Amino acid sequence: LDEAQTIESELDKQLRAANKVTCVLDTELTLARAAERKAQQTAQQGMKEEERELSASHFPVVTLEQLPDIRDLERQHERGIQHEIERVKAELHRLNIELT
Amino acid sequence: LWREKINLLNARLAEAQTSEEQLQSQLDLQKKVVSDHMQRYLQVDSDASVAKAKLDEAQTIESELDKQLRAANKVTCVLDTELTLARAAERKAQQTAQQGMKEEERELSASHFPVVTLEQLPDIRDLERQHERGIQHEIERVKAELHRLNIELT
Repeated sequence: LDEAQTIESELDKQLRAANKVTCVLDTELTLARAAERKAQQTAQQGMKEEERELSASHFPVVTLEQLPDIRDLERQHERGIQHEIERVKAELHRLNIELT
Repeated sequence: LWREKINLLNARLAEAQTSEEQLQSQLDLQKKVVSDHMQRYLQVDSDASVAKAKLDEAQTIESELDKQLRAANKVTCVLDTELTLARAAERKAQQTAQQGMKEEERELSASHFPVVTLEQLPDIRDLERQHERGIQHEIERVKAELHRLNIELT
């Protein structure tokens, strides 16, 4: 019985190590699931296939390791599209000026 | 902000670890008490009857304490994970904060950039790049104006 109690202590220590692993991964997976459902909701807006391939152009393909970077990559690509939009606007108004 | 978070999580983690260690100490003492009351039950209103009663009570308390320890383990790990994230970010924050600045440059940057709360502390890393976007656009615009004035100079 004493030996069984010692083995119980050993098994308890092993179970506690497993518990630490489980809880760390639990925190990580809770955050991951929250963020994934957030992104899915933002993606539920839906794209036509034409729109999907149109967006596939000029947009970056970003991996999991760069997951923090895709957030600001969205906004930096938005800034680039802003540059292009406002530049063609700058040319377009001058085109209208010359048209008149 | 990382140092603040780190200190808070340090205190919380330390107290949780102390409580968990006390739980483990009680569990092991229950095991020792089981062994001792078993020996008393062997070698001694008699002492043996009291030893038997205390042995059963100690086993029940052992189960209670084991389950309490199992439950208490998780919170310590959550606190430790948060603290690890805070420390990992704090090292880079310290490194990037000390790069070098005049107090005048500190006034310049502080008066332009937001003060940050803890929830905005994760947001500060993304806010750096975001603010850099607009600052870059302004840099290029003022650069174009500078080139125009250079043409005027010529």
